[PDB]
Amino acid sequence: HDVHIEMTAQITDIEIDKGKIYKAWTFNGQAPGPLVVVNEGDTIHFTLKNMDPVVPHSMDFHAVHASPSKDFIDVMPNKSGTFTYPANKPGVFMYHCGTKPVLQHIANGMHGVIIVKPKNGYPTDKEVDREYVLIQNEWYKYNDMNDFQNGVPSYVVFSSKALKPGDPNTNGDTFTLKEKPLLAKVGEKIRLYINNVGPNEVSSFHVVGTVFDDVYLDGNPNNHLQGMQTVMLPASGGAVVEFTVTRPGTYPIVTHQFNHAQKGAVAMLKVTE
Amino acid sequence: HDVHIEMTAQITDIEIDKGKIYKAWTFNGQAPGPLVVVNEGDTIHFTLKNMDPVVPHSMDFHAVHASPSKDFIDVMPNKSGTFTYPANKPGVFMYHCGTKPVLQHIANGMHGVIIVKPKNGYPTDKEVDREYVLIQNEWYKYNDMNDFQNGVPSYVVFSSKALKPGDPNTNGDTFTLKEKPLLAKVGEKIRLYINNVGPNEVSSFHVVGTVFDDVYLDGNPNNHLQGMQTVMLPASGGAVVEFTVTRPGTYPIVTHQFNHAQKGAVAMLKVTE
Amino acid sequence: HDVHIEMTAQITDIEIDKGKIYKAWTFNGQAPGPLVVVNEGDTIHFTLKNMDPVVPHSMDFHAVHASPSKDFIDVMPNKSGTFTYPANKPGVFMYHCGTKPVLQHIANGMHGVIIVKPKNGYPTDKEVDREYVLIQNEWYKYNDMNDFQNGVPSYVVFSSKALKPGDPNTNGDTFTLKEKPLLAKVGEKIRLYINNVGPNEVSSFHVVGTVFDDVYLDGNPNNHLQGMQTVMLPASGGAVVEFTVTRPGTYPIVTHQFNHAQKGAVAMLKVTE
Ligand SMILES: [Cu+2]
Ligand SMILES: [Cu+2]
Ligand SMILES: [Cu+2]
Ligand SMILES: [Cu+2]
Ligand SMILES: [Cu+2]
Ligand SMILES: [Cu+2]
Repeated sequence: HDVHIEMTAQITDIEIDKGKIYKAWTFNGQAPGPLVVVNEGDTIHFTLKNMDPVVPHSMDFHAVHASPSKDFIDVMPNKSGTFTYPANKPGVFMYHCGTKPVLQHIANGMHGVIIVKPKNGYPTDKEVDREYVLIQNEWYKYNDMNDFQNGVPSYVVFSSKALKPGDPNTNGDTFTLKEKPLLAKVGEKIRLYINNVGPNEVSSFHVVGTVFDDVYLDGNPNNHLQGMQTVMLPASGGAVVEFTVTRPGTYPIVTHQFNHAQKGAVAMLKVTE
Repeated sequence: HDVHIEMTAQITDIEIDKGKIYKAWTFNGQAPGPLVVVNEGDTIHFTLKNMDPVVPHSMDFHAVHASPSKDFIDVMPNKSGTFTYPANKPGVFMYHCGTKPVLQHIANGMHGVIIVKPKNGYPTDKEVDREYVLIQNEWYKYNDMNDFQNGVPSYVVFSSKALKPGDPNTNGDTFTLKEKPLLAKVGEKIRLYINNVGPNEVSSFHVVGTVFDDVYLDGNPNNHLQGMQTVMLPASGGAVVEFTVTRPGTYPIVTHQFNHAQKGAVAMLKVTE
Repeated sequence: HDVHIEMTAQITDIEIDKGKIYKAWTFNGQAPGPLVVVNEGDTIHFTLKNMDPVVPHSMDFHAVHASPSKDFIDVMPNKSGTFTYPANKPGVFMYHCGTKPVLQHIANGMHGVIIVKPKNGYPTDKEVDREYVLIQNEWYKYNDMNDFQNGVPSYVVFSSKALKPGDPNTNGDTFTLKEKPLLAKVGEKIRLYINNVGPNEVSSFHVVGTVFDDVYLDGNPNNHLQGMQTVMLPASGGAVVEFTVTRPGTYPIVTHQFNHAQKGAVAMLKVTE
């Protein structure tokens, strides 16, 4: 129940659209950052190693109870910081750099998801056959604060982060989850752990060709909805969603705010017999 | 049991604002399209007859479980296509054309609502005196993909679709439901089946002069809220909302995102003794 | 109980950003307006005295059942009007000027919150140690209808309104709740009564360093969520949110739509031993 987690902050080139490279600010060389998974009640001992020689970075986990001005503080270039705090609430939480201006650090790529598994799981656990994590984020004009604050996103994208060995692990880009769809089998109930990290947009989350059997808002098992076509996610908003795929084919996964879908936010689930 | 539905795709001029005609892409000569009502558990046998001589069109019902790559496929100009799928979930679901670019087809007018009536209705059925269906959509600069992707809506609008003969059946425009308000009587509980089809905006749905006694998110009877002033609808989001009108007068119906209201999204409800 | 409330409509200079003065349209010389607090079941006898010499004004309370065309009607310059209506529903409700164009009156500053206390309070009343009221609003280019309808907000801001002597009572501005943080003590469970009055944006409401233990949507005790990281508020949407601060320090309060936080929407909560 004491968990020890280490990440680096670094600058990494990410191909966010075909032929379009963004010099992203990242945790562990991915944007969004690596998945973190803990159990409800765990105490996290988190170390951030700042490998950006130019600017400070920090870590804010939405899962934890912490003092932001003591526990989410900036770690200087080529220094490390270690912070300890509990994850007392089950669900699907955003994490991100909390260095001012926070919009600048998030928009440049410093966001991710931490999942906190509920003590007694979900009441539909037994029904689920397969699970994946999906994250939505936006990309803007490169490190352009005016665009971050006042412009529309250049791209809106999905990525998937591995829950277990063999799961895809991808970055937020307009194509990878079209070219290499997530995989499932006919008749399966799929669970997706989803978070919209923004920075700026809300998400109207919809899987084409199915209906969500069960939805747990922010992944807290108490927040139970049934039979939703589309799940409204605020910026930083999470959910656990579950649905059945009844026939073979490819099922798009979108935000239904179609300007964002048009700008990259469509992932594919390939369902085979 | 088995329901057979035939609709056409065609181009239809729609006066979306006073003296402003939009050459809309439509189902059945209306934008949004005609209301479709079925019962929970029905199998739908849907035929789309494409009467557009230039562009393919298709049909995605949010109500159904289907293989999108087999059952939501394009129907070529001057052809028909028939697809069969179940509607196993109660609620107020969006439908729309699913032809790429989907944003273009939705924005041009190819959207609508299908209601799936719950097996046992709603726990508040006995309390309801009167019902209407309202849909919110946006209009952009005519068939302008840059405007669709990056621009603000030119108009945001409500329409009503007839559940009963002599309910109003209108298109998405800025003026019809102001000039010809919906009708009700003092003391009645009113139910609205509502959906925000977008394409791009979320909706903050509010009836002036009342509070929603009961709300069922996406029209599923299990998703029950009470005493809401305003209902957040994602793009494609639906609800069943119920409220009492206590006094004679005219009650505006709005999205409380007032930029949208100002750009046309105000309908009126005239309540008389 | 019969409650008698009076406010004046007037023009008031407000420093919405450091060194930036907005000639606001206001209730009682504040924007947002003064807090109103009543009990569920109260009959409100409200008088508006319009001291604007040129423009009519009005009052629409989301809390009440009323005829908008009789009870929310315009009051002419230098005149008064008195209107009587019940507040039958518990929660945190927006109020605002209902004079056309409503977008202009809201955007210029004529918005506020009325709290309706539930007849039997909230099931978590016993756990709550301290309470505050926070309101989110936007500001645009001064009285510029094109910007109101089509532009991004220039500032997005929080204000606090007083429940008791010593509670901050502030205007919507970019700085006051940063310079003068809300106060709390380590270990306290804090209740916030919150409303996003818009006019145009939704809000992704989040307290940094904590998780909401309980959330009551629109402040109705029945609309109960648990363990939310972030609360989605439509334009005009309210909530009662409760959270624990476990450690000393300063905790930012944000909308997590970070373009808006960047443009002013960050308040501070300073937690001491
Ligand atoms: Cu950073
Ligand atoms: Cu955050
Ligand atoms: Cu089409
Ligand atoms: Cu759809
Ligand atoms: Cu006014
Ligand atoms: Cu209002």
